[PDB]
Amino acid sequence: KQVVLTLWYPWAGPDGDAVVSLAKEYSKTHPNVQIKAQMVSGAGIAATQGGGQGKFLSAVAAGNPPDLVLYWGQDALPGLADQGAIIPLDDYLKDVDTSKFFEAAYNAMKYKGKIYGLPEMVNVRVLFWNKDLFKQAGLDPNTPPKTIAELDQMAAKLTKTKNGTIEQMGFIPWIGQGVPHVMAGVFGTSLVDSNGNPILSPDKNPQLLNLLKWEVSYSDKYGAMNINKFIAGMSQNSSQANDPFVLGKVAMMISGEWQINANKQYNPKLNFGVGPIPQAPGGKPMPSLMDGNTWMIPKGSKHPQEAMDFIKWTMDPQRIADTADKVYNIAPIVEAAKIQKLNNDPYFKEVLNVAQKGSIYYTPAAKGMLSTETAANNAFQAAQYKKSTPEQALKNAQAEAE
Ligand SMILES: OC[C@H]1O[C@@H](O[C@H]2[C@H](O)[C@H](O)[C@H](O)O[C@@H]2CO)[C@@H](O)[C@@H](O)[C@@H]1O
Repeated sequence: KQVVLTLWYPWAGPDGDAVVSLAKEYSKTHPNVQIKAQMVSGAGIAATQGGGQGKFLSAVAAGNPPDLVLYWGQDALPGLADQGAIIPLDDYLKDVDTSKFFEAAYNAMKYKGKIYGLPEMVNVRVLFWNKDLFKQAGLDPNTPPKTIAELDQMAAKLTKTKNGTIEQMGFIPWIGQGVPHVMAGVFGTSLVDSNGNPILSPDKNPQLLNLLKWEVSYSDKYGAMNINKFIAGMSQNSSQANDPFVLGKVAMMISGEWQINANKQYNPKLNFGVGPIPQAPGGKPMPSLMDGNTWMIPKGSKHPQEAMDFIKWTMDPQRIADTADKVYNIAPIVEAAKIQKLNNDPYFKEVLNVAQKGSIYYTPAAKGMLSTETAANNAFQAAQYKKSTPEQALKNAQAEAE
C-alpha cells in the first residue's frame, strides 16, 4: 500500500490480539494504509536485566524503527524524550481536544514543555485473593486484609507444606505487580527524589530498606530456594495462563485490574475477590498506582501523520470503550470509560472503586527512571535470592544507579 506503517506492541495473548485486531480492521477499511503490527516484549523499551541495551533504542539507532509504538507504562517517556528517541506531538495535537483524556493520564505525557505521547489505556493496581483457599483456612472469603500486618498473618495460614515441600503459598511479595517501582509507593516512598536522582541506599531512603526487609522476611521464613522451586516455570510478573494466581498456587497476589481477564479466561472455576492493596506501615490507606499504556512516535518514524490518524481512529469513544472492555482496562477517554460495559461487571466495580476512593500515587517523571528501576530490580532480586543482605544489596544498587 501507499503507506506501510509498522507498529510495535508490548505483549502477546488477549491484549496483543486486541491491538492486532484494531490494526487489521483499520487496514481493511483504509485502502492506502497497511499496518504491520509486531509484538516486541515491552515495546523494546521496558527495563531489562541485560547489559543496558534495549531493542527500541537499538531500532532508533539503526534508522528504521517502527512508525508507532505502544508501551505498557508511563515510566519511560521522560527518558525517551530527553534522548530525542521519540518526537514531540504538540503540532499534531494542538487542535485536538485533550480535555477528553483523564487529567492524570494526559499530564504524564508532558515533558519539558512538550507533549511526547497519548494515553491508550488507564491502569490501577489491586489485590486479588482466592476465596476457596480463604474458606479452607477459616477466613471470611469476603474480607481481604486491610494492612500488610493482616496480610502477613493470613499468608501464613494460607501456606501449605507436605513433608517439607511447599504445595501452596499464601503470598509472594514480588510476583504479579509486586515490583519495586510499584511497592515503593505502597510503602510511601520512591526510587528517585524530587530532582529525579536515585535514592536506593539505606542511608538515602530508609523506607525502601523497610520494604525490602519485609519482602525478604518471606524469603527467610519459607526458604528462598523453596520459593524459587515452587514457582519455577510460572509467569512471575505478567498475567498468563501459568501465573501463580491463575494456577491457584498462591492465595493472594498484587496485580493490575487487567488480571481479571486472565483469571476468567484460563481458570473459569477460580473463585476470586478483587480489592484495595493492604496499607503498609508508612504508606497511605488503600494505595494504588495509577498509570497506563502510552502511544509514542519514534524518532525515525516514516509516517507520523498516518500513525496519528490511526491513533485517532482507535480513540473513537465506542471503539475504545469496546477495546477497554475486551482487555479489562479503563478507557483513557472520560466519555468512553463511562459507557464501558464493564461498569456492570462485579469484579470491575471493585476496580472502579479503587480508582475513585483509593490513595492514588503516580510514577515520578525522571529521565533516569528505567536505569534506576534496573538497579532496584537487581538489588531486590539479589536480596530475595540471599546473594546479599538487603542493606548491602541496596548500597550496591545506589552505586549502579549513579
Ligand atoms: O498483561 C496485560 C496488561 O499488561 C500491562 O502491562 C504490564 C505488563 O504486562 C507486565 O506485567 C509488566 O511487568 O508490567 C506492566 C504494567 O506496568 C498493561 O499494559 C495493561 O494495560 C495490560 O492489560
